[PDB]
Amino acid sequence: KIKNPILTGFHPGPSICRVGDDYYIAVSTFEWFPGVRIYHSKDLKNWRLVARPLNRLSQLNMIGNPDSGGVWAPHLSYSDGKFWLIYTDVKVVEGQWKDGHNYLVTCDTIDGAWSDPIYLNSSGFDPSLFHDEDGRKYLVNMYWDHRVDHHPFYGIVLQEYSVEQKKLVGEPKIIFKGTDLRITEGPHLYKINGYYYLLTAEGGTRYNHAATIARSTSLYGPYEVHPDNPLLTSWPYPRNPLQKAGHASIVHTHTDEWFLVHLTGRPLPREGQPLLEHRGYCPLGRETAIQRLEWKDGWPYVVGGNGPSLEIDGPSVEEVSWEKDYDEKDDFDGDTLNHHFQTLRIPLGEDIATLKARPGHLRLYGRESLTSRFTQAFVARRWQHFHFVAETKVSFRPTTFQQSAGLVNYYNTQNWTTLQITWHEEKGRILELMTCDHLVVDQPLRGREIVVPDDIEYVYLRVTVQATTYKYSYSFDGMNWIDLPVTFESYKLSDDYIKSRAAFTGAFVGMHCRDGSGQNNYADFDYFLYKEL
Amino acid sequence: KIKNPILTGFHPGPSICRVGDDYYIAVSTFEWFPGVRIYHSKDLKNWRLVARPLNRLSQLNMIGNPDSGGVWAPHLSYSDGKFWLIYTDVKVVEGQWKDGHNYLVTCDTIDGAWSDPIYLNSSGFDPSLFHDEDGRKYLVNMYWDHRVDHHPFYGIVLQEYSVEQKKLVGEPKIIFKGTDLRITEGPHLYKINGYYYLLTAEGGTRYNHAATIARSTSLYGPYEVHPDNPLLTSWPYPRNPLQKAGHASIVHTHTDEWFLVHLTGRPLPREGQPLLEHRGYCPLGRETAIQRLEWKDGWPYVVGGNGPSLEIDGPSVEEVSWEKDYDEKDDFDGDTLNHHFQTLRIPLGEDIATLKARPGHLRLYGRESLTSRFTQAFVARRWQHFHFVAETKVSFRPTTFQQSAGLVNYYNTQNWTTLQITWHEEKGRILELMTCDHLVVDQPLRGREIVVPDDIEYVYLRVTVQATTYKYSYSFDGMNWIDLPVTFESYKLSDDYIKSRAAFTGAFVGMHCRDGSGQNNYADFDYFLYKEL
Amino acid sequence: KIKNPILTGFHPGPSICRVGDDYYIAVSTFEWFPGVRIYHSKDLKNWRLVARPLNRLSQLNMIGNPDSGGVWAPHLSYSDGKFWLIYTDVKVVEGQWKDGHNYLVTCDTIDGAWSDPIYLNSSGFDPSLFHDEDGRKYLVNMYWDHRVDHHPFYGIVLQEYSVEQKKLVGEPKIIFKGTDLRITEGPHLYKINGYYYLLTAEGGTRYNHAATIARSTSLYGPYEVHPDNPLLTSWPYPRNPLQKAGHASIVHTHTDEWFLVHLTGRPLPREGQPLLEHRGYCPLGRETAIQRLEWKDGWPYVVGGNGPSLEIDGPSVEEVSWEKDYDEKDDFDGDTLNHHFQTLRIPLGEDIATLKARPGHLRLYGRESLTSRFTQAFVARRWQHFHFVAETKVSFRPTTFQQSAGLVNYYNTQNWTTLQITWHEEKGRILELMTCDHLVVDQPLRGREIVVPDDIEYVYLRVTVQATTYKYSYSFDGMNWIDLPVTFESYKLSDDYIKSRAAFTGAFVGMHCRDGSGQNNYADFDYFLYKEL
Ligand SMILES: [Ca+2]
Ligand SMILES: [Ca+2]
Ligand SMILES: [Ca+2]
Repeated sequence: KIKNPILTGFHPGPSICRVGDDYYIAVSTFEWFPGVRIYHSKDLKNWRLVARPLNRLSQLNMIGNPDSGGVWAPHLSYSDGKFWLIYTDVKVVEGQWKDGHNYLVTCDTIDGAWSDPIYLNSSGFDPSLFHDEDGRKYLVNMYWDHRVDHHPFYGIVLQEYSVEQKKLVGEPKIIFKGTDLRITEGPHLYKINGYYYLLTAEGGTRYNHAATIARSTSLYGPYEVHPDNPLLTSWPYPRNPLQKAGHASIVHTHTDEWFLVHLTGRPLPREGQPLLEHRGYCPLGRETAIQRLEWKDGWPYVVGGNGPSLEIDGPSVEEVSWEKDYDEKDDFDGDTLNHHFQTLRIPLGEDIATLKARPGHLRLYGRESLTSRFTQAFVARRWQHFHFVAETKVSFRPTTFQQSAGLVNYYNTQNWTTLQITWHEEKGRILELMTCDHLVVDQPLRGREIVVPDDIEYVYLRVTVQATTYKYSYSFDGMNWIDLPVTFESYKLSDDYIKSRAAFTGAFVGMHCRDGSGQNNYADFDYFLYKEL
Repeated sequence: KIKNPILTGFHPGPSICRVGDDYYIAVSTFEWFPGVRIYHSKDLKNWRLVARPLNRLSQLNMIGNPDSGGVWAPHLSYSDGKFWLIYTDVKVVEGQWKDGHNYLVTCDTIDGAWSDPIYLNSSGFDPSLFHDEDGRKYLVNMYWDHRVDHHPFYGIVLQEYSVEQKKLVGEPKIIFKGTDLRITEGPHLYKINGYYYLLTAEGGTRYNHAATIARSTSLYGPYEVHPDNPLLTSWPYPRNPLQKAGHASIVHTHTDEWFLVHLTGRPLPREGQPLLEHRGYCPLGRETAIQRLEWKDGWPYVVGGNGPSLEIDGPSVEEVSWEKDYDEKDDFDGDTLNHHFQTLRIPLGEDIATLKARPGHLRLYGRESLTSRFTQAFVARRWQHFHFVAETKVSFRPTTFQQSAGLVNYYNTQNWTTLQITWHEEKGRILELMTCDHLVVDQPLRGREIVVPDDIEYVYLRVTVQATTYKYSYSFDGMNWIDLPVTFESYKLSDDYIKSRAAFTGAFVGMHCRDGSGQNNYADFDYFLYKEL
Repeated sequence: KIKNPILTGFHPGPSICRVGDDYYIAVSTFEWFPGVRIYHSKDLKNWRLVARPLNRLSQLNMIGNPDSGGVWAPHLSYSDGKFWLIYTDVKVVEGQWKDGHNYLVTCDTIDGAWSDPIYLNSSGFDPSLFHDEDGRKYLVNMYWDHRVDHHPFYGIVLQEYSVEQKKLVGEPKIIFKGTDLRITEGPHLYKINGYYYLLTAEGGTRYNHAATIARSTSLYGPYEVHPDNPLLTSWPYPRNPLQKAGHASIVHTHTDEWFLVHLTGRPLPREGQPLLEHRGYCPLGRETAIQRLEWKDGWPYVVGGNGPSLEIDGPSVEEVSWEKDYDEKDDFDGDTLNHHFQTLRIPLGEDIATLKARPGHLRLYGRESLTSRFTQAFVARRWQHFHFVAETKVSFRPTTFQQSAGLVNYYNTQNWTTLQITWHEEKGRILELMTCDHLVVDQPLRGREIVVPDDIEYVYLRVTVQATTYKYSYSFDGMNWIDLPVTFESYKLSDDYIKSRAAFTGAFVGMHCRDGSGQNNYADFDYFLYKEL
């Protein structure tokens, strides 16, 4: 019935929410704007994007945010007639500190205009809101320990949230320290039968990842741990195509069934490599998957052992499928950018990105370079398949090497490749390749660049991704294409390749314009094509 | 008569400006807020702070800015009855790119309300506005080349500025590539006798720094180089107490005398070390110095070789000294903080830094860690002498290790030391030392932290700097002091120690409060003392 | 009945050999001289050193050998009335190459003058000699692939050795490529029932280490792999005190029982640390353990699951205990140094190390520094316990800072600590601490070294090791002891801490003398004590 992952490409930190017979997953968006994606389903198999809640600077201001900063795992719940969304803005992602803030916004409907944030606390990420039977509300999050002699993951902190006062009240208490896996995060609370169940993520979001669960009769513990913990992990299953299984959330359907959504990474093919030495590279980042649960002696169990199954049986409901929500060839005739497109850190106004200046075109006025955490004229969508083609057609007339426009495959400010139009003193208007690998830049077509003929209005730019490797090609007519003589490697656009380990996103493909002279020179993109192959 | 440096501690990129018999110097402030510091003098010997122009968000918004980003060398000039101030907001300081923006603001007076900014260009830093004899206006700045096979310093660009239209007009053109020293920056135009003189900086701002001068009868050149170039350098003079002499600007006095202001580094004592292996560590960063000029066959010459003299002869005017503009022991008696105090990146509002919550105290509401480029509750002043004592007295009751308050010696987010009050599970409220060295944190007193007794209202914190080393000490009563058994080295808070090369500021000393839990806990500082020794 | 590890401290690559009811284990010695240790047992429980075969330069010349080069896993067998020992001299241990040569030496008795080496091949380390029932002899070893785009572990090469001709004959052929674990290493061949069994080490000698076994009816393959492979591994057992379980060799007893000897690492205690993030630091290096086997459908199985047991049941033989073979307090009254003492790389003559010069003393004439891979006057023994005291008493009169003598805890040339006597210009003869971490040297008592009175003939030096930490102490009278106030960490002398990953030995403790001036100055050591707890 259901083949995993249900949300492919960059979809980490899934939070699942039942409202009667409708089902929602919110996922993390990190430095990508707007913040948070929410998908809806009737059958837990087919999913459509229904909301992008954090779209006002008053809710989310990420200017200058570090790569993999911003919106970490969000938490979606529904109570007292409305949806409650908890989210982070993480400012510091390397070193002894992890400075970041937790906020609450609400809405009566999933896709309405959500409130402005209520500040909660800053003590650690992965905040979650629990709505207890007695009407009381409680916030759980991880508690961060910066000290040199200590492990940073101090445990799970709980504090009561007063709806009326719009603040946490009483005193914060640590209710759980974790198991020896440590790196205890992603807390979620569930009242099931006579117990409070505390779900956590442990072992860290790489290959040691796990979901741990514990129970207590008191909300403040002590929590006894599942006798066969972890509840879920891929660590002991180095051949399982789904790796890094953890950061889960429990759903109890109206049909009286139990399911567990979680993140996972799907490494590239590794045949010929030591099984255990390095466990793989995931260009699609961390994706969302689902597992069935069954109950024994008051403990849930992942059906089919504690590793993730590639295929599961969905709940006992009618299949409800959805119509495709993007054009394979986006001609840019719409009056609002398709909802699979996102921007870096900030909203781009009409002065930077516009469908109005030239109907049928996305116009990007040139801003800062691909290494800037501030203002980039860059519109991009997720790699969502191992095998795909992406294509654009652009008119751009640069007058200086400081200006560029092109097709970009992008992980972060220091890790990307592009096929771009720029200008050269002797050759004039040119096509080139450019890579950035940990801030180190290469120009592979150095002194060998494609001269673009004066009479050519539109350059056609394409990338063809074939799992491990990909290639850029170009055309001056849309019919006759020419390969550029460089093979690129997808593993360099993956979480696992990044040396900082603040690497929580996934690969994007998009359209970029830079004008480092500040002459407000723009590029006109006639269309954007993305097609699974 | 005049002993260099004239402006001590962090004072780089000096821009001198004459208005009648009044003399102004504008210096760069980088990430420190508010932006730009302007000093006034009557004799060029004695200098007083009179303006801090960039104090509104509309003019300067630096949240998230990299360390040593922001306001690089500024340009101050006077024409048509008003002051003209050109400044940068530099966003990228590492890698192939140096993304940054150039802005103009004006004021009828030096210390009034400066206009909101007019956007100029982004083609490169070190902007300077030239006021030609015909009433036409011209902007010069360096032109940035990002390409792998290229030297970044493409030379000096020039473009006319239209006052009426509030933008640059016509086509920008390179007017000078520089000499073989390269790293051509800090361009300044002067129309003297029959020639346009172009003053630049070359060799980079380290020990190869120079001031280059060229001339032409045509504004657009080509320019011919001084026959005994450079005009000023420290490179050939390893025994000079003033290194890195470059980035100059020229003044013509009302007494028909000529002077050259420039930046300089003052290395710490390095006796018994190889003269040329490593030329030193400057914790006071780049300071401002002044050289006399003489003329020979249409070319200016620095009086006493092209190396910087430690002492010069002032201009033919009566000496005007200024009263001390701060208290050695600042009791926080005003309704405003003393103007030697700055904040990181952003203004701090009363919600973070206030003299109104506890009379005669600076209260700091705890924000993010010392490693955050966003919101730090931190108020600091420059190290301005090699030997000094600094001290503060603070009331603070932390309820968690996520909370701290202390005395901080600080270079950047990743380089600093501190004597701070925090909380410990066993020991309760404690004093500890903490250092950060390229993001790597040490706690020198780990396991032996100072227990602060419950009846102590105030803890006194002191640093005593003695050139190459410094020590922290504490007191519970203000009378009996105890040294902490750790000697710190001042070279670790110096330009030359930082391994990023983007190290353009200097050491500061100040008061910090962090609340990582987000409970809005605060510290009350009764006084802040700074005293030269 | 038998408690693991059976061979404690640095004892890797064990090769077990049965001769009647006599059992022998040979282990690797790498850069430590003489080469190879052979231990004897009657019961497989109690083990005593009986031979150090490679004691002549014709056999083993290792001057300048890199750290963790030289004698890797040896192979010991018995056939046709004599003992056969196969060994390596590995010359290159980092990079694409692993340059090293395999040699064969023989002896009629375990402890006799072994022959001079017969050169065998150079194609890869882990040589092993197999004696087929029909009286033919074949050499197995790993085949090394240096190529950029290739996994370096090509598989197992096999070739017949001609006894008469003193050389290998025929064509070499690959009989096994390995499993997906790769890093296929440590080949041993056995003829059991109708099958040849090929035992290998896979997964590398760190935490993914395994014992792999396969079978064929032909010597040359193909080999079908054990259906529940690995035969032995610690990888899935992160809580097991015995880690890195692998590099096995099989023994069939005279009692018709089956056991497996293997290497193992015991990580230091790491309570509070994430279970899986980093699996530990092993200052005792790789030790020798023993497991029991049983048979099932023509395949051997480790009794107690495929992980290693801490305690096993020994073979049904009468126990034979051995006398302690060293003095807790070695007064140096013997004619030869105790056989638990080794030297680095080369044997030392009476001109360097002598028990004869001063009666009741070991005299070491000072040679080169602790960072020298050539001539060190160094005599050391293994750390063999997590808790121990080691102690010496030394007479030394340095006349220059170039001269030192002391007590050393030593991993390799770039990683060690010492308490040592040297000379200072003002203070004179002093006691100091020195450490070396990846070639980086520190002196934690600089400016506060202990002045040794001129009337003191002997300085007493002690180290007390307590698992994760150790402390040096001293005495002038041998009754009153002063701790030096520095706490050292044992993990810095562990396999796992070393960056090069050529880290194949373990911590030693010993006596050193340097004379960097070449004046042949010496130190007289009165005793050396080593005592568990
Ligand atoms: Ca179109
Ligand atoms: Ca006061
Ligand atoms: Ca003796």
